[PDB]
Amino acid sequence: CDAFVGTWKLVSSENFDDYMKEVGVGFATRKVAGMAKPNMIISVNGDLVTIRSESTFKNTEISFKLGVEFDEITADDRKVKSIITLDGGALVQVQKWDGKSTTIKRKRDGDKLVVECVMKGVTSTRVYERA
Amino acid sequence: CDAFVGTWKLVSSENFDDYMKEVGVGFATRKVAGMAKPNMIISVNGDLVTIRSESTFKNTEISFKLGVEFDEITADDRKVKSIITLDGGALVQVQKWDGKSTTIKRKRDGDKLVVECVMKGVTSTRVYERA
Ligand SMILES: CCCCC/C=C\C/C=C\CCCCCCCC(=O)O
Ligand SMILES: CCCCC/C=C\C/C=C\CCCCCCCC(=O)O
Repeated sequence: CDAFVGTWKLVSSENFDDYMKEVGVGFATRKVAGMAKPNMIISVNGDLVTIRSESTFKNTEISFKLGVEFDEITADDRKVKSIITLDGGALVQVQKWDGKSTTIKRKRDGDKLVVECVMKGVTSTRVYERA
Repeated sequence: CDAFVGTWKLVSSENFDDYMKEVGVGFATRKVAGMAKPNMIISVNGDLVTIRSESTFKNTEISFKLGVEFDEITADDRKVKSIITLDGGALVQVQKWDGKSTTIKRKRDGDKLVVECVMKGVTSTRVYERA
């Protein structure tokens, strides 16, 4: 888990407006969210992992234990059930709500944190680097 | 093991001339070795790890499997028996020769590869970063 610890700044985004659309995100929300360029701050305190996201759009924060399901209000205000695991060296988050799901894979790849989000066939990719 | 993969350049050295002395390294060898500023290249091919070190002083290379003892000729021409493990998230190498030993711990710490070498109480520290 310590490989993910640090402050990370957005470096690139691809197909994100398409992903948010499949999730159900509204037009005006999709617009300011794409313009954000947020900083992802990941920390660990004992067995508790915290993933914070900061921008002018929104500031969210989840705190969780690996493999323990938790309630989460997403940045676009969906109420979901979330489970995060360590799986092939990546942090894999599955979010479930209203019979649907999406998967948010966070992995290391050289000096980059690579976040890929999938929702029944629509994939977006966001690369972060160390701020 | 993929956290260690890449090219790494020397960034800092501390107490290295003292460590080499306790190991048994000669004067003239100690002098050019301290001036080197080498690049450490770590790669993996299946279950085989390769750690290469390149400089004007010397170019060495070890290839090994985790937890399997192997013969190694060091940069200063000691013939040793070496075992490398993954232990607390660090690559830990123990080198044995002539009833002696030294330990070479390689660990990640933010964006740095931190190599610490110990020989009965004399410790040196070398920090590398991604070239
Ligand atoms: C770090 C938060 C990025 C800003 C998110 C802004 C709006 C998000 C709204 C709906 C989609 C949810 C985001 C899911 C992917 C995590 C963000 C990332 O893949 O990086
Ligand atoms: C990467 C090789 C560095 C150059 C080494 C030059 C001379 C070494 C001679 C005797 C001491 C052996 C080095 C043991 C520590 C590994 C090097 C490092 O801690 O970084």
